[PDB]
Amino acid sequence: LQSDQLLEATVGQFMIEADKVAHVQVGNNLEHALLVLTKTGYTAIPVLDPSYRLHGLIGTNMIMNSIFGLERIEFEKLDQITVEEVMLTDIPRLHINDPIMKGFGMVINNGFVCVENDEQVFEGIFTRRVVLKELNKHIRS
Amino acid sequence: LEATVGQFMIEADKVAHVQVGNNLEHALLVLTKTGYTAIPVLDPSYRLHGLIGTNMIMNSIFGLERIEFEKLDQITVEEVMLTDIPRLHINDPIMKGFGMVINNGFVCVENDEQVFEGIFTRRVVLKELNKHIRS
Ligand SMILES: Nc1ncnc2c1ncn2[C@@H]1O[C@@H]2COP(=O)(O)O[C@H]3[C@@H](O)[C@H](n4cnc5c(N)ncnc54)O[C@@H]3COP(=O)(O)O[C@H]2[C@H]1O
Ligand SMILES: Nc1ncnc2c1ncn2[C@@H]1O[C@@H]2COP(=O)(O)O[C@H]3[C@@H](O)[C@H](n4cnc5c(N)ncnc54)O[C@@H]3COP(=O)(O)O[C@H]2[C@H]1O
Ligand SMILES: [Ca+2]
Ligand SMILES: [Cl-]
Repeated sequence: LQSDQLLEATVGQFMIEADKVAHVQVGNNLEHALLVLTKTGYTAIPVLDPSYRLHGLIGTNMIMNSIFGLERIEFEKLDQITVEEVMLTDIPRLHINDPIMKGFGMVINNGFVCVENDEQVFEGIFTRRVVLKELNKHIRS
Repeated sequence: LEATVGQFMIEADKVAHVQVGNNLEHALLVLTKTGYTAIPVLDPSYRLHGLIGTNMIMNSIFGLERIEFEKLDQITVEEVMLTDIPRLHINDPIMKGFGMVINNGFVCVENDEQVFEGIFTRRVVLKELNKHIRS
């Protein structure tokens, strides 16, 4: 894309596709979510329902806050609590056809924003890195 | 583009941090309570030694058979922290910091004496970029 086209593009053209996005499900326990976060190295990831609709975000700091006990880390709670009981549900959302400038504005306060289609099926994520890489390339010109 | 990193950075007195010698249980508590996913590690002379984050700490105790949470207070931050990190000076042009936050959520700023001065964050960059293109 040329500079005069970039600001005319859509969020979907620059999102990380869902098949490359690490995620978990509302009904998984915190142990599984902590495993996925730790093994993928991401600090927060999408939470989907069984029909692939976005319901929230789950991150390592959220999980640790739920098991940090008075005197010890209550690791047994990882198997006893589900991610939907701990996940953040007030998250921003983008549509695949949203103008890219909307996404540029939404990553000011968010490291990534989830993207969905007309039927609320999860389509991928719109990340700061992709924005910064692209804007750098074009500013430099 | 005529601006400097020091003009837009988050000043050090606003920055959450831990110190060399603190253990990982303390660092993990600070990360969890402040909500930040990675923060600087300083020494008593306020010099920057590295960055510590929640993912690093988890990976240091996540075993094949169990998560060894009970070892957190036996490991120091310097045994786990990331040390191969970019650095900026307060007088660096903003476009230099812009390039460094492509691969880093934040980049530490220090003076010519190696004293920590603040952090240059993606949010500050994105705020300014949004202003320039929206004009
Ligand atoms: N494996 C890796 N290789 C190279 N660089 C890496 C990396 N993991 C993290 N980074 C760098 O660290 C930044 C922050 O990652 P974090 O996990 O806190 O925060 C991430 C994470 O919460 C989420 N994310 C990114 N890619 C993801 C994926 N494939 N699946 C699930 N979540 C993802 O979006 C946030 C922003 O990601 P963004 O790429 O803008 O920014 C990333 C990236 O620049
Ligand atoms: N209390 C809060 N209030 C409002 N928004 C919040 C927030 N905590 C996090 N965020 C939002 O989440 C983004 C990523 O935070 P994270 O902790 O993964 O990654 C952060 C954290 O690693 C570090 N950081 C930012 N501010 C810090 C501070 N005052 N002290 C220590 N580290 C800081 O710099 C990274 C990039 O931060 P940036 O501000 O660009 O981007 C932040 C910010 O937009
Ligand atoms: Ca909201
Ligand atoms: Cl970030």
